[PDB]
Amino acid sequence: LEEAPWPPPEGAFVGFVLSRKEPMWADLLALAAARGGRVHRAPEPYKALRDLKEARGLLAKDLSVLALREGLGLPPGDDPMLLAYLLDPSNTTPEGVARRYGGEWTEEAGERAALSERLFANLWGRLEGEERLLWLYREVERPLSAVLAHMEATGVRLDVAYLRALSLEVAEEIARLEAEVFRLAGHPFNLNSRDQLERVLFDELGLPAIGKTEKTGKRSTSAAVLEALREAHPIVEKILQYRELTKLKSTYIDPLPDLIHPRTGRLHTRFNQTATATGRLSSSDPNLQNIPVRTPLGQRIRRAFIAEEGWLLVALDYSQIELRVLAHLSGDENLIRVFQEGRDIHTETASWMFGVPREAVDPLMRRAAKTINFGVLYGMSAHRLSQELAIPYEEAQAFIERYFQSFPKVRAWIEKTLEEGRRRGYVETLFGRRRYVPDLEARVKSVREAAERMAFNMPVQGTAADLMKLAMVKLFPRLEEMGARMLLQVHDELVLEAPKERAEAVARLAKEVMEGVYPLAVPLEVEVGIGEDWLSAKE
DNA sequence: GACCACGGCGCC
DNA sequence: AAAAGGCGCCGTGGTC
Ligand SMILES: C#Cc1ccc(C#Cc2cn([C@H]3C[C@H](O)[C@@H](COP(=O)(O)OP(=O)(O)OP(=O)(O)O)O3)c(=O)[nH]c2=O)cc1
Ligand SMILES: [Mg+2]
Ligand SMILES: [Mg+2]
Ligand SMILES: [Mg+2]
Repeated sequence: LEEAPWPPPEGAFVGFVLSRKEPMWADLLALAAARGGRVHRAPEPYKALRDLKEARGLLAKDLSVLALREGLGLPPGDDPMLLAYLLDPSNTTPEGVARRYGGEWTEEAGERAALSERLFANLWGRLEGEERLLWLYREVERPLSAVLAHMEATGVRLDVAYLRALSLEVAEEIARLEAEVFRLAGHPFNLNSRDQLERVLFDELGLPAIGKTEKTGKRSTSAAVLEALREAHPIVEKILQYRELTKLKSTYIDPLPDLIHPRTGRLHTRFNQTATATGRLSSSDPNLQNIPVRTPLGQRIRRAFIAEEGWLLVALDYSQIELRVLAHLSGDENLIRVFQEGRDIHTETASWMFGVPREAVDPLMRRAAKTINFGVLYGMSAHRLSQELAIPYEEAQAFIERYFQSFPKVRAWIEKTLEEGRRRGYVETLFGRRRYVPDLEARVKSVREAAERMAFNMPVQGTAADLMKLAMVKLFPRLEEMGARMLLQVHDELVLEAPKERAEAVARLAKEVMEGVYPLAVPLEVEVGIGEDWLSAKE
């Protein structure tokens, strides 16, 4: 390429180098742009940012996030990563995409700029003819990246002093548990070490081993194994409680408070847009899509996520979402009838599980049933079901049989989906998002059958993902106009932040936009709650 | 210090 | 553990 002076022309492709991967924390080391066999390198990267109309290139969102941090409204535009991911969602890294589509991901801004332009040309040409993938790029993914940038740069408030106080309390409980565990073992050991614990449990206490680990074939000490051993020795229960507290303390209570950004006073995750096989987003550094909620200590941690003073959080969550999608994809009359009648599959399974009438099902009962409902849908074995519910094997077998016989077309849809996946080599969502599954043709049954479960799940989980993404795209401009904020997406859930005076109107609006995102053969319902913290905002 | 495979486990 | 699918992070034991 030929060196030309900064600034580049309009529509040029950017390349930039960060001191670290997280845009909210990085120093902008270098910045460059490329167009028309020219490369323009910027003397002063930060000042050079004021010269761009949009971030166009590999990882566009990240530079946009950094620009937003510095008070610059630089929106992300075309990004070759998005094109590659739509062509084949195994395209997840710039290193991989470069190797596959025509260059090398280096550590130099100018080469990265030239690389962005080359890759965009090639990938765009491969997208020609693919009208449905084109529709997803222009109407969903590309504008979505703008929305995600604003979400990352805005972040979410955390009650730091609360978490610190909670730490000290949980530290003391952990000490009680480990001390009791050592007493029962007769000696101390590293309780955090599953190799040491296995020896204690199965060699010293002579407990029966239940299962083996995958790669190394050791005797498993997982929660499920321990659960099976709960009656066998008093140490087991203590170990389960220890596992829960230390998981929560080391993963959330201790690290979160140290991640508060000095400028914003808030927590800033990254919303990774090309990271899953199904079209879901992922969240990292920190992951805020896996904040605890299910156990009492977990709920206490979730409370730490709060609104700015004078504002309220609004949480909206699609009802039974993948079941609704499955009703649309499969066309099962019975399943459609369920939703047109306003019924609840989770609640109904809960009624069976606990042996109570539908009217007498508490939220806890309904929620334990959700894990059962999807486990079965996506292929859980009778054996596992019987062990999870502590019922006889043949009772678990019966539940699974009735489950599919009551929704007769679901199995037909699965069979069609797999058949089509064998011929084409890929499966797709309602909007044409593809996932390649070559192992549908594998000659080893266990491999083929795992491939099959991956394959028929993808259209369902992926269609739900498409709907959520499209809804964020439609919702975002409305919120800006109302002076409200989009903070987090947790798969089928959105968390917003609204001025207290408008929290209610924002809630109503958001609900309507999400339920009407894309009319199906069944209604989409959204549960919405409002509160001063994340826990109270989901009731 | 930084990486890794692994088992394990938090959320959807 | 197990014929659920999809993620990212943690500590240990280990290397470099
Ligand atoms: C307390 C509690 C609690 C919270 C969440 C779950 C869960 C879940 C799962 C969700 N999913 C998919 C299908 C779900 O429809 C989708 C969204 O999860 P989620 O919002 O929790 O459930 P869903 O929408 O079906 O019902 P909802 O309670 O009406 O929201 O993610 C799974 O594939 N497997 C699961 O185990 C289980 C218990
Ligand atoms: Mg839901
Ligand atoms: Mg949800
Ligand atoms: Mg170490």
